[PDB]
Formats: sequence, C-alpha cells, structure tokens
Amino acid sequence: CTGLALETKDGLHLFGRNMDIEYSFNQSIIFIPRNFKCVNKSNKKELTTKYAVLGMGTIFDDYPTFADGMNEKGLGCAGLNFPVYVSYSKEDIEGKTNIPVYNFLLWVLANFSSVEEVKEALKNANIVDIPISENIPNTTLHWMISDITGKSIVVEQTKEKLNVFDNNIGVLTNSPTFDWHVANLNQYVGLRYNQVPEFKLGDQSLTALGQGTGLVGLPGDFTPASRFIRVAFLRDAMIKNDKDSIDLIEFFHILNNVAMVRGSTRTVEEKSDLTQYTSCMCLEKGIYYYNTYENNQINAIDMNKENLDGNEIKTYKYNKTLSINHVN
Amino acid sequence: CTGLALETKDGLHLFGRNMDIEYSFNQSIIFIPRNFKCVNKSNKKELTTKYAVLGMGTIFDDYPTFADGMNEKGLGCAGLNFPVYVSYSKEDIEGKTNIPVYNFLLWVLANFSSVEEVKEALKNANIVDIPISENIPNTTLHWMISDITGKSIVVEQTKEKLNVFDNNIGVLTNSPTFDWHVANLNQYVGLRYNQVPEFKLGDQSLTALGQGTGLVGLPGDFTPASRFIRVAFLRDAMIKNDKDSIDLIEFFHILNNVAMVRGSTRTVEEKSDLTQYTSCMCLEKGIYYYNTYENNQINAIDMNKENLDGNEIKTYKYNKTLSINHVN
Amino acid sequence: CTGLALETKDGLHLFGRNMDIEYSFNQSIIFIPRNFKCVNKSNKKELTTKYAVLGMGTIFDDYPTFADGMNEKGLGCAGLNFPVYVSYSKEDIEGKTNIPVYNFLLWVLANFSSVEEVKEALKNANIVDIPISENIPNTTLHWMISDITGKSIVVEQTKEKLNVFDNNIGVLTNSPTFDWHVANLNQYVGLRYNQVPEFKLGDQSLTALGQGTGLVGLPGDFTPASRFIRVAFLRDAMIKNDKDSIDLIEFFHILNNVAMVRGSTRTVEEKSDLTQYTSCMCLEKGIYYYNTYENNQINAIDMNKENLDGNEIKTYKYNKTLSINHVN
Amino acid sequence: CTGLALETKDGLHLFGRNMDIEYSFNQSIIFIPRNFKCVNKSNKKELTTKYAVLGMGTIFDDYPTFADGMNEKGLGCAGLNFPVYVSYSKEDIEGKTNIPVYNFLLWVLANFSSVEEVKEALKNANIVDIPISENIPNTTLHWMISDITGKSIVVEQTKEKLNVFDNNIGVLTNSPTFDWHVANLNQYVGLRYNQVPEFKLGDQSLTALGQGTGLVGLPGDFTPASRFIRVAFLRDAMIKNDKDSIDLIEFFHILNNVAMVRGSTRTVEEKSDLTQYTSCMCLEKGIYYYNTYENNQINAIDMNKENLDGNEIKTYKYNKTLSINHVN
Ligand SMILES: C[C@H](CCC(=O)O)[C@H]1CC[C@H]2[C@@H]3[C@H](O)C[C@@H]4C[C@H](O)CC[C@]4(C)[C@H]3C[C@H](O)[C@]12C
Ligand SMILES: C[C@H](CCC(=O)O)[C@H]1CC[C@H]2[C@@H]3[C@H](O)C[C@@H]4C[C@H](O)CC[C@]4(C)[C@H]3C[C@H](O)[C@]12C
Ligand SMILES: C[C@H](CCC(=O)O)[C@H]1CC[C@H]2[C@@H]3[C@H](O)C[C@@H]4C[C@H](O)CC[C@]4(C)[C@H]3C[C@H](O)[C@]12C
Ligand SMILES: C[C@H](CCC(=O)O)[C@H]1CC[C@H]2[C@@H]3[C@H](O)C[C@@H]4C[C@H](O)CC[C@]4(C)[C@H]3C[C@H](O)[C@]12C
Repeated sequence: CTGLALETKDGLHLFGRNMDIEYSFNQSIIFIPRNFKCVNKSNKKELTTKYAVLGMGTIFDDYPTFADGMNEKGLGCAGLNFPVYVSYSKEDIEGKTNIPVYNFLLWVLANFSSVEEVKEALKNANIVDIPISENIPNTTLHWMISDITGKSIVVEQTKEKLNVFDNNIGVLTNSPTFDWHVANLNQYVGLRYNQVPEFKLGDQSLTALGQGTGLVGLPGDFTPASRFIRVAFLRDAMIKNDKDSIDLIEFFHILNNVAMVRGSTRTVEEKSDLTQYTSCMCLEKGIYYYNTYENNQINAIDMNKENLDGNEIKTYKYNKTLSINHVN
Repeated sequence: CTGLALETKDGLHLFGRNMDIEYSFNQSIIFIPRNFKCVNKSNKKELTTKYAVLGMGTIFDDYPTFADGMNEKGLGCAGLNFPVYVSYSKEDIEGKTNIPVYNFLLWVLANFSSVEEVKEALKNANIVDIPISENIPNTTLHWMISDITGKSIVVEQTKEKLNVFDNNIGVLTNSPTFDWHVANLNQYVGLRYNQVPEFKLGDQSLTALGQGTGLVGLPGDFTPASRFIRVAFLRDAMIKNDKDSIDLIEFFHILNNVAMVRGSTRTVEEKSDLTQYTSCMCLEKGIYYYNTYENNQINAIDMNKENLDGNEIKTYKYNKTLSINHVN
Repeated sequence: CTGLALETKDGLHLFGRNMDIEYSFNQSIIFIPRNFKCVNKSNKKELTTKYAVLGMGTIFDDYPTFADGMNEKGLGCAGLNFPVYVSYSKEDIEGKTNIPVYNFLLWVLANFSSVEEVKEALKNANIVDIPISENIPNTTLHWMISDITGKSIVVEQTKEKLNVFDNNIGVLTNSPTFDWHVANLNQYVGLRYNQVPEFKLGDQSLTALGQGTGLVGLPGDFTPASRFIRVAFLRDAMIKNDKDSIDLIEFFHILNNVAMVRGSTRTVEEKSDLTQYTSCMCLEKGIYYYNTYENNQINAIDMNKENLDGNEIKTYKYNKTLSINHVN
Repeated sequence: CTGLALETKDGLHLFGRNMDIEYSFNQSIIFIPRNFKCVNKSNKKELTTKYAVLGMGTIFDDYPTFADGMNEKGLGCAGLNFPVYVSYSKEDIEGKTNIPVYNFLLWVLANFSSVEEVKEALKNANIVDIPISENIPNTTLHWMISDITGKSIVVEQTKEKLNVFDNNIGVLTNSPTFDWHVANLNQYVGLRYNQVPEFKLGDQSLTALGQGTGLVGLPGDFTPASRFIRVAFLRDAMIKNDKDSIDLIEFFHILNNVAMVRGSTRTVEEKSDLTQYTSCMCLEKGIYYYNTYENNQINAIDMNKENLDGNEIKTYKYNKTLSINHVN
C-alpha cells in the first residue's frame, strides 16, 4: 500500500492511495449521508455520522467499513497494512476513547472536520482489537489522515503508545514505523533529479548512456521501504520543479511508479499481489476519483451531487471493465 | 524509451512502446492506404506503400515519418533513441540497400509482411544519415520489429555492421547495444518473484516487512539499463505465472513501471523528460491503442475501419485531454 | 566506525572495531594497572581502577581517555561515532549515576567484570556533556560492550532515555539508532550466500557470470547503514558455514570489507576519511591485537605480560611503519 | 579475480591481483633464470626463457605454469578466470602464432620486454586448448599485461578474434568481455567521492547520517561486474585526490575492498570461494610482494637478489602462517 498527499497548481488538495492486495474485499464506493445511524450486530456499538462520508469500503453484516474515504468538510483518511509493529489492546482501556480497528476510519470521517480536531481527539484514544462479527480477526493497520490545510498525520498504535506523527513527507506505505522511514530517507541525500552527462575516470571518459543518471541508487523493488523512498522523491521532484503544473493526472503518475504488476509480487500462497485500485480524493470538491487494475480510466463520484441530508446509504459498483475510447 | 512485445491469453500479439521525450514532435496518428505515393521534397527520393500503414508520426514537409507503427499484415516497428553507439554512413554505400534514417520505419512497414522478410532484406541494407529537409540532423535511433508469429528483432547500425539481433527478451530500451543488455540480465539471476518471508540471522530472527522481498536489488532509476532490467523481469514473471490471463491492460501495467514522471528526470536544459505516450498495437486486428501523459484513457484507432484502397493519408489528433467517467 | 564481536573455533571471544576518522587523536596503546588513581585537572572528578585496563586511547592533560579497550576480566568496550541522534545532559541529573562522555569507556572497564554487571549499573546511569578540559566539546558517541560470555550490548543516550540494547547481531556502526539498523536488516531477507548458477528468462537462458550472484543487492558504499548490513551478513555467513574454522584473521577479513580507502570517502573539509586502525581483542587472553592503515601487520600487546599490580601507566607507540617479511 | 595497476608517488608501477578460488593449486613463488629450457612431457613443446621470470605458479609434471608474474624488464602478466565468453581453438591454426592456454603467461614474460612488444606479437597470435598433460582441460582465462610505462592491455580470446584491448581503467575482473565492463562504468557517472551533507525534501530536512553519502548506489556484492565497478572507482578516487601519496599499502587497501570472505561466497559444491592471496609487483624493482588469506603480512621476493644467469628454477613456499608482531 502507498498513500500520497499532493497540492494542485490551483491550491486544491489531493489525497489517496494504491490498494495493494491479492484478493477482493467485496468493495464498492460507499456514500453515507449526514445524521445516519450505523449499527453493528455482533456487538451493540453504534455510530451516528455528523458529516456525510464518501469512500471505498464494504458492507459487512449491513455495517460499513472503509479502506479509504473523505467527508464533506474535506477531511480524508486511508487505512494501510501495518504488520508486525502494530499492537492493539484486547479490551477497552478505562479512561480512554476506545475505537475498534474496523471502525477507526469511519470514526475519523464521521466525527471530525479537520486534522487539527483529529489530533486533539487522538491524545486520549486507543485502538482495540474487537471483531466486526463473530471471532473474525482485524487487519493490521495504520492510517494517514489529511485535510484541506495540506497537513497530513500518521496514526500508528504500538505496544507503548498510540503514536500520531506529523507527516511532512506527504507519503506513507507499510512497516516499519513511520519514524523508521523518515530516518531511511537520509540514506538517499545523494540522489539528483538533474542529469549527470559525464564523468572523467582518469584516462577513461565516461558518458551518460541515457537520461536519469542522477537517480542511480534508487531502489526498484516493491517492498514498503523501497516504495516509500520512490514516492517521497518523485513527489519532492515534482513540487520542486513543477509546482505550478501539478494536476489530477500527476497524482496517478506518481503512484503508478510504485504500483504492483501481476506475476512479479507473489505471496506464499502463490497469488499475485497487485495494485487493485488507485484512489485520489479532491478534498475541497468532495470528488472521489479512482481507477482499477482492470480499468485504468479514472472514474469520479461527486458527493455534492447527492442529498447530504439523505436517508439512505448509497453504493456504486467497483468498475473492473476496461473503458476504451474508440476514435474511429 | 521502452519497447515491449507480449502475447495475450487468446494467442494475439501486442507490440508497443513508451515514448520518453522532453518535447512535442507535432505528432498525430497517421494512416496511409495501400499503393500510396510518398514523395520527399528536399531530395527526390520516393516511396510507394505496398501495405496500408497505421502509427504515430508527424508530417514534415508533407512527408510522413514515424515513431512507431504497424501494417495490415501484422508487422510492427518502433524507433527508439540510440545515442553514442550508433553510426550512420554519410552517403549511400555502393552495392547496398540504402535507407535514410528518417525513412527506415516506413520502409519496413510499407514493404514487408513479416519479420522473416525484413531479416532477409536487412542482410544487404545500410542506414544513411540523409536529412529529411535542408541540413536538419537525424535522430540517433535503433529499431524493434515484431510480427504475428511472436518473433521480434532488434536493428542497430554500428560503425562495423548493420546488426540484426533475434530478441528473445521481448523488450528494448536505449544505449548501450542490445547484446550489452542481454549480458546485463545475467547479473540479476538471483531475483525471485516469490516472497521470502523470513531469514534466520543466527541469534536474530529477520522477518519480511512486506511483500516483494525476493526482488530486492532491482534497480529503480530511469536509465536505459535499469528500465531494460525491470521490464525484462516484469514481462518474464507475468508469462511464467499468468500466461492465461494476459490481456491489453497488462501491457500498460508493465510499461507504467518504467514510465518517466514529471520533475524527476531533468535534462541539462532544465526540462522534464517524461513518458509522453504509451502505444500498444494489436498486430492481428490492426488496432493502434495509445494513451498519453495528459490523458491516461486508452484510445483505439482501427485501420480496418478505413478504406485500405483509399486515396488519401488520414490523421487523428493526439489526445491530451483527460477523459474521466463521471459516475454520478 | 564498525564494531564486531566474534567467537573463535576454540570458544574464545574476539571483540574490536575499525576506527574510521580523518585525523590523528595522538593515540597510543595504553595500559593502566589495578588500583591506579586517575585524576582530571579541569574538574576535580577522580577515578580509581578496580581492574587493570588495556586499549587504544590518548593521554589528554595527563588523563587517559579511550577509543576502545579491555580489562583483565575479559570485558571489552568500544566507543563509536553517533551524530544527530545522541543527546547528553548539560549537567549532572540528581539521583542518577552521572558519567562524563569522555570517561564512559574507562568507567565501564575500570569498574565492572561483565556485561551483566554493566547492564545493572546502567539502569540508573546518565551520560553528561562535561568537558575533559576548558570548553572543549565531547565527541558524539555510542558504545558497544562485550565479554567472555559472548553477550554484547549497545549503549545509546537519547533525549528520552539512556538505552541499553541486547545486541544479537554482533555488530555496530553509527547513526541512526540501533533499533533502526535491526529493522533495516529485514530488507535483506532475500540475500543468499549460495551461488545462483542459472535463471530461465522464458526464451532467454541466463547464466551466472561469476560467483556471488546470490548477494546481488548488497549495498557497497561506506555509509553507516550499508556497512552495518555488510558486516551483519558477512558475520552470519561465516558462523553458519565456517563456525569450526573461525580464527583471528577471519575477524580482520570481515572488517576489511567495510574499511574506508583513501580518496573515496571525502569530508566537507576535503580530507580523506579512512580506516586508521583495526583492533581485535582476545577477551579471555588479555591480548590487544591491532593493525593500521599504514602498517597492515597485526601487532599484539598482552596485558598479562605486565605487572597488573604495577604503579605506573604504560604506553606503546602506535605503529605506522609497514612491516614486510623479506623472504630472500 | 581482480587485477589492478597503480602508479606510486615516486613514479614506480605496481601491478597485481586478488586470487579468488575455492581450492589450492599447489602454488609456490617460482623464479626462472635467463636462458632456461622448460620442456613439457605430454607434448614435445619447448620454451627457452629470454628474460628471468618471477611469479606465483605451480610445477606440473616438472613444467612451470603461472597465475601471475613479472620479468626482469618490468613486464607483468596476470591470468584471471574468464568463463562462458572465452573460446580457444582445438588445434593449432595455420599461419598463426599458436600458444597453449597453460603456457600463455610464461610465453609473455619469457619472450617480451614491454606491452608494446606484446601487442605487436599478439596481432598474429592464437590461444589453443592443448592439455598440459593427459586429457586435462585448461582453465577458462583472460589476461592483463602491464609494464613500467604505466600502460596496460587486456587479452581476450573469443570465437571471432583474439582481442587486445587498451586498458585505461587500470583494472580487470572476470566475465563478461572487457568492453562490456567499460560500457557498464557509464551507469555510475552519478557517483561522488565528496560528502553530501544535506538534502531539502520540501517540508522535511534530510541530513547525512554518516560519511559516504555520495557513493550510495555502489554495488556491494562479489560478482565480477560489481567488483570491477568498485575497484575502478576506488582507484580513480585515490589518483584524483591522493596521487602524491600512493604507495605499496594503498594497492592492498583497494583490493581488500573486493576480497572474498570465507562463508559468504559459496559454490554449488558447498565450498567457500575466497581471496586466497593478493600479489603486488613493483615492476621497476623486480620485487614480488604478496600476502594470503591465512597470513596478511606482506612477503617480498626480490628477483634481483637471485643469480639471473643461474642454472636452476628456484621456488619459495607459499606462506599460510599468520605473522604477528609481539610488541611486549
Ligand atoms: C481493505 C481494507 C484496507 C486494508 C489494506 O489496505 O490492506 C481493510 C481494512 C479493515 C478491513 C475489514 C476488517 O478487518 C473487518 C473484516 C475482517 C475480515 O477478515 C475480512 C472482511 C472485513 C470486513 C475487512 C475487509 C477489508 O480487508 C478492510 C476494510
Ligand atoms: C519521435 C521519433 C522517435 C524518436 C524517439 O523515440 O526518441 C523521431 C524519429 C525520427 C524523428 C524525425 C527525423 O529525425 C527527422 C526530423 C528531424 C528534426 O530534428 C525534428 C523533426 C523530424 C521530422 C523528426 C521528428 C521525430 O523526432 C522523429 C519522428
Ligand atoms: C577517538 C575516540 C573515539 C571516537 C570515534 O571512534 O570516532 C574519541 C572518543 C572521545 C574522544 C576524546 C574526547 O572527546 C575529549 C577530547 C575532545 C577533543 O575535541 C579532542 C581530544 C579528546 C581527548 C578526544 C580524543 C578522541 O577523539 C576520543 C578519545
Ligand atoms: C591458478 C591459475 C589462474 C586461474 C585463476 O586465476 O582462476 C591457473 C591458470 C592455468 C592453471 C593450470 C592449467 O589450467 C593446467 C592445469 C589444469 C588442471 O586442471 C589443474 C592444474 C593446472 C596446472 C592449472 C593450475 C592453476 O589452476 C592454473 C595455473
């Protein structure tokens, strides 16, 4: 998984992710209107939305749970895989705001209008490993939260503390912890976006074979660490050199570089791990953009075309049918 | 530049390329019907097409010159940048079939129905540095040619000889010579597509942080050598593990991994080198598919919808307008 | 800097380091006998040795301070550069065992007989930035401590806490923190010591060009992170495959791989950072072995040849004169 | 295997190699005087030395064959492993100077006084796969030749031609061909010896963790290609920055970086491939210097202490006994 935040040339804020998994989670694009009561059946925990919500998720036991999404106030949140280093409590901790793993994303979007509000609420928060239904284990997760101010935070629950990091890199992947990846960036201070055309090796003259010699050393595999490095520097380069031309498609160009391709990232169960979808949320405008591995055309769902005071959850079918423009 | 050949699950043959340049060459999709007379003005050299042709190129002095394209018989050819190691003759060489650099691609597509025919004709061929007009220098090039048999060849003119390589890798990039890249592949025999979940480092247990640990060592930069390695192995992995599911979109997934992103591949003239377009030719069906940096939706031009016995060159506008599916 | 601990085929324990600096620190091999009173002049802080000590250090204002060393009980300690992530207190912290930076190494060796004793004493310890003389700033440091049990620990003072890590890797370099390097090891789970002779790339057969194809991906630069990875895996491979043949020279072979070479690691002040010396302590036998950049022959100083109840500090001249065996 | 040529601060010329093998070849240091008749028994081929010779080799059937060596005129030659790309003739080729593989090194040293003389003689030369005895296959080899002018050449016999390359890099390893490695150097034009202390990643400040950030991207494994890159750049850096301080020990420092360490380079037969010895020839002075994996002290054999008009081959025992300087 790879999360990305980017500001457009027009001062708007994009936030989204690659979804990298080997299976379907019966996903659909889910819209939840304001003041909507969401009730879980296995437990008795209830949630009423303050703000209208739009994102990718699934309806499990009539209850919505999200992979990534936005609200009407321009707050975005994405849940990304976080194995090994995560640690949830088994039960609710007395004196803390206890949030079940499966519900954290919705809890953020339904209740808060900004990263600042979320940061304050998370000070006394605790993420609990409570099943959504039956005995079903929760996915190991960490979250990236971003809003219209351009500020992003990273939420990671460890054994010692629920950590909330200021994210000044604009990216997130998977394990290890966020501060590890931040420290790892320091290894690549010698990278250059500008071409190195020549090198005089004493009595031998060396000449650049093609463009891109400055970035030699950039890791090209699909591990969380390597992907973090790649997107961090691709994002940096475009902000440095092309701030005034950043638009929607650029977001997809960055994430395409770290997208997994069928066949080459094989699990222990002999399945291909691939980038199933790429989402991009235009936070100010309430538009959820996404494409999929099967259909690369960007699809747009605009929450502002909905009745925000509506009385029903609305879903939209996950598009897996390649859309081609037949010119002639 | 990156060229790719791929066979689909249905036994059809895809051939295409990423176009990686920092400028526009006034490109359009160009269709040339059968028995069409193409005349160059600066010189008096003439060409009459035996087969109908469809591809990306430009009309320079009313004369068409191509970046990549196909003919009605399922033969495809792409011209890719080849600096330093290339060497064209200044004048026509007596006793040889002399082909001007700018005309080589059209010469292949207009005259021959197969790689086998092309191979035979190239035995006595010579590529000459003759200007298309005035004093204008030709681009340093090498070519990949592929047909419906699934065979591909690489054409590289050096000082000593016009080299024709059998391409069993299914890919091409830029400099150095093709045999160099073939030998370079041997360095990466230790790559694995299958996950390496653990390593016992004596008294320390090491655990995979995420998926993709087998490919650690894969180069992630945008140099011709690194891109060649990446596409060679991405292609191999998908053929090995997913032969029966290869379709059109998979071709784009492979090439997306080596596509240049705005800002990070900067020329000496402080311009961004980017993947301007990606083309994919369905050789059997005569369909030219392509998308662009600005518009990622795949566009299709089917030469079989044209009158192949037509009397005029037809062009189609290079699509740079992002095409979004507005769901609601 | 690189620290290493290794057990020999005969069950003895080697501990030592590469000293990687661009300057001389007026070093000599320093022996301090038992019950010897060491007094610092700028402050009034005094130290009386419980155990006899032998190592590399310098006499600054008649007061000894060490780079690395051992005591008569088989306890070894090395101080290695630790910039950025270190944080010493400005003054003594009330209720804690306050140790000046420059004195920490001697404090360990003079007082304690084992890693276990040191671990217990460090629970309430604090490292303070007190000048050795005048206003002179202390070097940013972290320490590796090892004994005859084969156990090693790493001591790192941060803002929050004095951290004591169990070192199961057997190595140490520089920044970042120890736990960062431990987590970084996980990236290289795909490394193999055994040759990969071939790879079948579909229609192309790939063959290993030479030995060592399994380790492709190992970083070859001289940064702390890369050096940590290299020595960790070189050590692991030899323990795995050659446990019963490990001897003194093997220790040097491992460290030679991460030794800096004149000219290629240049500081901002245009000086060559090099491996000035390599020390190896045979902990059981009280022998300090070392060579230097100028003289690669191993020199041995045996503390047991000294009077351990002696009344004077003894020093031995740092050997920088290449020692050659003239055969004929 | 790694070959290296280096000029000292005093204008003298060093030439030598790492011997990287998993076995002993019953090696000794062999001196052959002038006008000495060497006769092979299996065939009837004879060789009379014009110049006195000194190097590492073995006496096989009373006949000397060399791994590397020098003559009295300051000409040096080393044979290095060259699998796959080599191709010797089965029989003598009519009209050519036919040299058996096992005899090539001695043929160079015994007959010629300079690289220039050797270059001229090799124009009509052919290397033949004739057994030294019985049916025993020859080792796949290529050679580096160097003299007191500071010029080096590389000799590689392929199917098409006996290739003689001018070596302006000062190094050699193994497969692929020399021109491949020369072209491979171009990939690393972005390497820097000077520290990169900082990088401003937008809103995140990145700081060098330690020295050596400029060389990030240098390959750290033990394959021929990676070793070639490392020594080429280590040599370049020292000539660039430390020309006036290059001496004997520097030669060893460079080669130590690419020396194989027991346990980590394992063959298919589960044996450790290691750097068995490192030789360095002071060409002007006729001194053969070497150390071994077991004994790192440099040993010196001076051919000028011998009777060059002597009547017997003299050998010196390969030193595998660690030589330590006991200081006290
Ligand atoms: C796909 C998404 C994000 C995880 C990721 O990016 O890897 C995850 C986060 C929490 C997940 C859900 C929760 O873990 C609860 C359920 C657990 C079951 O094992 C699968 C369905 C289930 C309803 C999950 C579906 C899906 O895998 C969710 C929604
Ligand atoms: C874009 C394409 C492929 C090169 C590449 O992939 O880098 C190249 C190949 C030959 C080129 C053409 C020929 O070199 C002839 C012309 C040369 C002029 O300098 C530009 C226009 C000109 C008409 C070129 C346009 C364009 O750059 C072409 C068509
Ligand atoms: C060389 C050694 C280890 C540091 C390293 O490995 O980089 C360091 C550790 C503490 C150092 C000493 C202490 O910092 C105190 C002194 C500080 C002065 O700036 C130099 C001399 C001085 C007496 C130092 C000499 C030397 O650099 C020491 C002994
Ligand atoms: C060790 C040296 C260099 C090869 C290398 O660097 O890998 C090689 C070159 C030619 C070799 C010799 C020749 O191939 C002829 C003999 C062949 C037999 O298989 C071994 C002994 C034999 C007498 C070899 C000993 C040794 O391996 C030599 C001397």
